[PDB]
Amino acid sequence: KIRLYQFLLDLLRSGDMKDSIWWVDKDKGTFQFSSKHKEALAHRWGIQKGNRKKMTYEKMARALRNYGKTGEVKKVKKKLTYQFSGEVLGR
DNA sequence: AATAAAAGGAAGTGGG
DNA sequence: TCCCACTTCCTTTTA
Repeated sequence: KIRLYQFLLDLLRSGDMKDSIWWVDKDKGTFQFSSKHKEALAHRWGIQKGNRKKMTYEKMARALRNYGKTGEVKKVKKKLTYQFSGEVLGR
């Protein structure tokens, strides 16, 4: 199945959930979730994965934090903002 | 208090 | 066996 970072990058490219997620500086790979509309995006991630429970933004971001050590996605010190690595953006 | 973002340890599930 | 790539649950901290 698709990886979470790929699911998010694909959404940013397609623009299908523009009210839930957007680029801040696409050249840097920084992106931000909507405070009010992020749960709809989390729900879609869980359904795409076929998970047993409803996905929440909280559980999705728990998974996002695990990328910090390996580098695919890092938290930025701005509200609801993260950053893809150069490798993820190229690949 | 009410709300919310950010955090991570620990254990469970998937598909190798 | 035992890691992958999360998922789920619970509790804490800060604003």
